[PDB]
Amino acid sequence: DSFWEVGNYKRTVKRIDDGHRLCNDLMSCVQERAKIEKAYAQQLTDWAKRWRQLIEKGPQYGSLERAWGAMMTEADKVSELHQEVKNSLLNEDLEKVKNWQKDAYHKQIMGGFKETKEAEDGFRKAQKPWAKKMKELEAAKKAYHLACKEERLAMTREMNSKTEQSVTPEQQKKLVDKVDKCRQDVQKTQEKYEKVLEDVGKTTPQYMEGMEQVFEQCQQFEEKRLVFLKEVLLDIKRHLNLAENSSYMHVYRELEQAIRGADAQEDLRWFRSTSGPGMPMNWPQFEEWNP
Amino acid sequence: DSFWEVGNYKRTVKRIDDGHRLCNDLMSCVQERAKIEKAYAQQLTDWAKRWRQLIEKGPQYGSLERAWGAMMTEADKVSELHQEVKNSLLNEDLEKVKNWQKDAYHKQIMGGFKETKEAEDGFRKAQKPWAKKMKELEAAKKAYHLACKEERLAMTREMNSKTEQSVTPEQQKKLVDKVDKCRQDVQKTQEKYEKVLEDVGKTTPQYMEGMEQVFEQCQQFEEKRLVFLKEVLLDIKRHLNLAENSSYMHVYRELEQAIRGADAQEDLRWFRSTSGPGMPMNWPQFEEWNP
Repeated sequence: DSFWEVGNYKRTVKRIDDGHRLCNDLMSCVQERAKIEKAYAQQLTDWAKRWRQLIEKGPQYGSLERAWGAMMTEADKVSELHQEVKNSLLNEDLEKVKNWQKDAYHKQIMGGFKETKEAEDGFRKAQKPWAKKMKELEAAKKAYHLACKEERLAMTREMNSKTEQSVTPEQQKKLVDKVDKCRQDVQKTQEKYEKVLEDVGKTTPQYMEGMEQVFEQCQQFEEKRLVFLKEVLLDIKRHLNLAENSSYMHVYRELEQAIRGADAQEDLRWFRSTSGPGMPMNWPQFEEWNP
Repeated sequence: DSFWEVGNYKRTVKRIDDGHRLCNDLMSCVQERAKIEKAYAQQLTDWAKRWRQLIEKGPQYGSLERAWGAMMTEADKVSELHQEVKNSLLNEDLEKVKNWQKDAYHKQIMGGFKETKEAEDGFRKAQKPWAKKMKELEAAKKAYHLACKEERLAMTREMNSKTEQSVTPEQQKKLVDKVDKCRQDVQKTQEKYEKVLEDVGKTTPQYMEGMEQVFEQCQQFEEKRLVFLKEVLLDIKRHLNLAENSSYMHVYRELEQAIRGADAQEDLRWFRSTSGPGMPMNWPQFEEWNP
């Protein structure tokens, strides 16, 4: 069941096709993230844009309003970073895979891919001599095994020529003298087995070094993918990471900074002076008749 | 239109009610985030759990499979941190506001809140004397302004007693001698204006220092909210921040580390030895007749 069997080079071709196939799988992967990433962004914009109105239409006044309104914009700034992740994840990352797939592989309108077909042919052609000789070997194997079986079990009928009687050769026509040619039939057939056996062994190197050729070419092509794939996964990581740009870490410094900007005393004192006992007042005193 | 008017202390009571009202507003805010936060978590679990199958059911083999499978778990670890944010945001943060609201304010089955009603009464009672005296002042204002108007325009009809004729007082009954009592009507009425005017000015301090009492008590209560609110917003920030636990930063170190664990050479060499030219093989040689 090895690579060195009559036909099992197919998996190295299934690979090349699967090569182009993964490229597809991955692009879909980065896609289905972008959607999920963008899904958070839009809802952080929902909750931000929405609770900005609610807070900025009473009844929270003064500082602690701004302290609370700091949250609205943190959601916005974060929602921005995920929107960047998305715009990075699709416009840069995916269009690399898409572009490499296009450049590495080449479509054949009649057929799968030139890179799958060509490699497949090379293997097949190097296995052309072995293909035929393994068929000859098997015919020669049967030819000798079946012609041989006879001699062994058909001299059990030759020995019978002495059991009952069969004295004169009148009754022993080829009762015994079938095993003359039958044995030579076994021996002349064994020679073609041995002969085709040798031819196999002599041309094994040619079958081997020829299959290694097409295979080593498949490793070049496979490597060149794995190389590229390692890289793009690494690129996707950078892009997925919001700890890379301090811009993330900056946001939650502003939130705390703004939230410390609270000063309940000032808020209290404002409401006194604008809406309470601080408010000036025209104390009644005197009015005259005019007009 | 000041705090020192007949009735405009209402805004300091509208405040206290709005106090309990914000507590509600905020709890809803942290709620509608938790949902939105949890929304990302669940989809990062979707994309993670889902693309794990897809990758771990061919055709990606060897290292770069694990490199790619690193992403599935990063989504999981991140999705975990948002689930913590949520479980933190509701079980700890919201149940603080909910609990403080319950403890600070007290329901009055017949009425709004004891803290709104009581404060309202105190203001109203300190404005009981001013309320009445401002009504007396206004009656006294009209009483004098209307009784006065007469004398001025009704001595224009007294001067007429000399224009045409009206010699004997037979025709000048109270043609001229209405302005005798009419003037004294103006002067006796002006006295009650001046008298109620003084009473106002003397008891203004009592109206002032009495309203400041109930107001300074409203500032205590308001402050005690703003104090608590500043704190909880700060607590929500800590909880919203994934840059606080390195656990976030750790995840994207593991992803890069695992993704560098890729080694295309090993993957290539594996596929050779397990599925290619490396595979051992029983090269044809000889078979004998048995059975």
